[PDB]
Amino acid sequence: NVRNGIVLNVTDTGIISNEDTGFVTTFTQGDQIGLFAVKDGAILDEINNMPFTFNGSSWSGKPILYDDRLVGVNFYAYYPYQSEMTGKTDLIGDDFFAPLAAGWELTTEQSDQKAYAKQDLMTSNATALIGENGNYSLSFQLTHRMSLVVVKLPSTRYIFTDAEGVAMPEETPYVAMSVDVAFYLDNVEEGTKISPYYDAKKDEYRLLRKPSSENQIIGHYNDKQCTLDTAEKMKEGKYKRFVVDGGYKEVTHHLQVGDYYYADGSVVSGNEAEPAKDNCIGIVCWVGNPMPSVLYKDVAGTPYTATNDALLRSHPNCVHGLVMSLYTETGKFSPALTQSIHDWFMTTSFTSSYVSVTGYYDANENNKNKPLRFLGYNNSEVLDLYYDTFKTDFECFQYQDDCESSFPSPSITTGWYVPSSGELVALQDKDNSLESKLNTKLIKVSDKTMDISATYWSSTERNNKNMYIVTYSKTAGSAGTGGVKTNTYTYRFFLGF
Amino acid sequence: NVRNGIVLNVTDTGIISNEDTGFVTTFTQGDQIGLFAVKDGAILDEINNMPFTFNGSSWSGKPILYDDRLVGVNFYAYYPYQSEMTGKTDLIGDDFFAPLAAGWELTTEQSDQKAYAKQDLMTSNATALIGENGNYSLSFQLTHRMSLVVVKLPSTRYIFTDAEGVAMPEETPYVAMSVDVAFYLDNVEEGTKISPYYDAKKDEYRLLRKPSSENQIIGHYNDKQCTLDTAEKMKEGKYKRFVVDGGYKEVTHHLQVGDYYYADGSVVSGNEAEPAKDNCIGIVCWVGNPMPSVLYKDVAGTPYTATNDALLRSHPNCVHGLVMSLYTETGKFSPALTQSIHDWFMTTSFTSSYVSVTGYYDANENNKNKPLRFLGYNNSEVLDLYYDTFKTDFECFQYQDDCESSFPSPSITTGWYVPSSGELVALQDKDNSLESKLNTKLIKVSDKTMDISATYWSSTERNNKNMYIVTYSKTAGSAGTGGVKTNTYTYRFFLGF
Ligand SMILES: [Cl-]
Ligand SMILES: [Cl-]
Ligand SMILES: [Cl-]
Ligand SMILES: [Cl-]
Ligand SMILES: [Cl-]
Ligand SMILES: [Cl-]
Ligand SMILES: [Cl-]
Ligand SMILES: [Cl-]
Repeated sequence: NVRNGIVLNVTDTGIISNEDTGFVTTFTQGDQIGLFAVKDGAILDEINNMPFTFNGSSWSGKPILYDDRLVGVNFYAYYPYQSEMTGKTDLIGDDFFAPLAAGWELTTEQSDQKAYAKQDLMTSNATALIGENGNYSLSFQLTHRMSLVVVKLPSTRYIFTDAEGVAMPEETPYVAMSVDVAFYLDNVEEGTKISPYYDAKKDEYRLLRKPSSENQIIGHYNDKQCTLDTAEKMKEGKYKRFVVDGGYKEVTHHLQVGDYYYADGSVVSGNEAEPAKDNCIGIVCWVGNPMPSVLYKDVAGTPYTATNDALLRSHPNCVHGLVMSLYTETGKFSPALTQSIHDWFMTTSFTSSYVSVTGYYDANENNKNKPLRFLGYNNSEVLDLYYDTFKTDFECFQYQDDCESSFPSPSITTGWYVPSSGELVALQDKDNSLESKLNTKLIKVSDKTMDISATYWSSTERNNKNMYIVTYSKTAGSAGTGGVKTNTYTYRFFLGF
Repeated sequence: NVRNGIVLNVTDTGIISNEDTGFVTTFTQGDQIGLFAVKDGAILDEINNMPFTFNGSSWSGKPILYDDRLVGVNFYAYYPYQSEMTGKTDLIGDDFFAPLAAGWELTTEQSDQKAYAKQDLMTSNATALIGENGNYSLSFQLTHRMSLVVVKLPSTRYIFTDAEGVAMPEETPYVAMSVDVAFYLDNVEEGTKISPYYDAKKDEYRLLRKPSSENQIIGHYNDKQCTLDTAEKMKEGKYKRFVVDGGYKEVTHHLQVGDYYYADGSVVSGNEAEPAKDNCIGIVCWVGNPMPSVLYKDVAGTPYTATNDALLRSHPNCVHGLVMSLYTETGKFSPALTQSIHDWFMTTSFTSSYVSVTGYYDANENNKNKPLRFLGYNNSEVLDLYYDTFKTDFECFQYQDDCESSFPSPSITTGWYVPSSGELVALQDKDNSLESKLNTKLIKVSDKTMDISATYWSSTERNNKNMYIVTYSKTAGSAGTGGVKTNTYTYRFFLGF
């Protein structure tokens, strides 16, 4: 920091409620401000739209050295810096940045941090230099020149419990959030669609608007609509929050196998006599934490640890259970390969961070134990790594895409995957849970049940030509090695939540 | 109230904690006290163990008229009045009732209000007459001379909920209380068994003991034991409360068909992998309020009202559901009758307060609707009224006794009864709930399941010779009229809770 060099500080006064701290900008590396110095009614040539960049810790630019000529000077700052400021300042009026604000062109494309930030105009009023004996600073207070729309759609936290009301352990709240969300300006049309900023942490949408604007914003979500009347609520530097149908709420639910699972992540009791078919994407088929490093923590030699647990790494919040798709089709899995996915995998740098898809040649578990483990999510990630290398369009990827297209998985889940042979075998028990707990629900929300006499694909590999395939009796599932990749068997997809 | 007649008031100072108000006696109609008047070191012949009886509002006896001779007189009172008080008072010592207390014989037979009250010795100290100008009163403060043991065994309130944790409506708390309760003095033997007073309102046992007594009291309950060391805790006019294994506690439970039901009224989730067989008496087979005036409140002509609802009248707290017995046997129901129970019933004064047992000749409901109603509890009470009149030992009463002997029903339930044909038909649905929800539980706690091909007795009468009998397919129950009372069919008992 140059001797006699003026230090720059920038503070956002924040966007406050039209009716707390409000929305205060903290700034980030790369943000730029412009600085002006006005002396005796004229901008100083040396400090005329001078840019300063935030590096994550402080504001840097060309040093401004203190001089006695800076006594009585009015300093002004604005964000975001504009290369062209000709005619954007006013020396006569009482608002130096009045033309910048008047001509500020705001669009409805604000869906990412950069698209929003570049439109969030902030300015200071006349600021004095503080200091003496070579230690000087400029500390600006910035105010937002636009207005802000905040939308809070309805959401539901589920506290999943056992039959005694004891909450199951989790990493973060499980929240069902609105789906098929679209916002429109004044009327619903493809050309009037607007793109607000989605705050995933607060679960709310934000949109900068010109002060005194009066448009209706139409929101579509789930299967309904709302009208957000912004007229008279668009004050400069202030926000209006629209809470739609109660906003956030919390419920408790005894999570059980057979419960109905929906596109927004909501769950309905499997005892429901008339379940809604709309947006139903599957049935809860297993309750508990399905991470292999949790399930198999006490297995001899600890073959599953946090280091090689892809599910724990990619979706640490999915500790409640598994869902089976209403989706079902018959088809091929992949072409017959020269080199198995297992054999390819063992030649890569991924052997410490993933588990092989093989049920048969695993280095840590024998061919009796490995096909019984819950590893479908792992297997999907290993198959994605294989795809990234060879770009072979396996038929299983097309069925996965089709399941996702017809029954979109919630963003809070793993997404759909072909279950491992272990996950499929666990669908059946000695009390015929497949027919009694699953098919009795499937028939209420779908025209297809899980045929107990059918053969099901797993994502567990036998060799270069075969997958493990699962069959059932009325008392057990059985993982067999005869699943020739080019044969036709039945698909059911799973997701973790 | 006689002019110049002294008014008597009696107040118990109460039994207080050895370590609130404590246990304060309020007195009841028929209670008697004895009164003494001591003048110049001698008992007055006119007021020597004079009895006074409480009538529910006031104390009455032979009137005591005020006289100047009563100035300076010491009055004493004790409870309960004894016809013989010779040598039971002390004029020399500072405690007038010291010999009464010293010779007081206390037994361990205190199981009813009268057996307890007759042993609860209470006395006053010297009391002065209050008043002037013909208005006088004697207001005694009585203190308990014995000590008191209070035992609080463990109990569990169940707040039964649906899958969303919403409490089901109820009239009073549902509480599982200890069973097979027995107390013994010093050691366990048939001859050392003691009978304390059971306070059903507070769910606790009380036993008067001599002050400074030191016996261990051994309590047996459920399948365990406790030792109550009374040594050093038996102070005159004070109680010691022993809280066994935490005493009263509250839990919440999602009540479902298939849940395991126990002898103490406790319920275990039907999802339990290893249910306890010990004290299991049945399976929850229906959830909800089973009172016919509630279930059928909207039926045309309102055939079921509070006036003719025997279940609501006798067990108003049984609004949670029904349980089916683990018990099952085959046998006859009754002899063939000349006059049906229905035909007998219609000639009685009970036709407005009960529903007929007939499924076929009901005056308000036709023969298609009447056999589908839940009326087994009603039917048991009508059959008891028939037994009270004719004293015929029907075989169904012997099977009921046998079920109760092997699987005792909790005191908070209806007790076991033969289900109506309507209750049996509701055990099966289109998703084969009989085999999937009931038999899968029965096989874990019993060696017998409900055979879907068997024929079951109901308590619904067809005519003088036949009962309705229920058969099942994999999709429905069917109530048939071919149940000749002297034929052999299968019994399953139900209870309401
Ligand atoms: Cl920010
Ligand atoms: Cl909210
Ligand atoms: Cl089979
Ligand atoms: Cl297997
Ligand atoms: Cl009392
Ligand atoms: Cl307690
Ligand atoms: Cl059938
Ligand atoms: Cl029928």
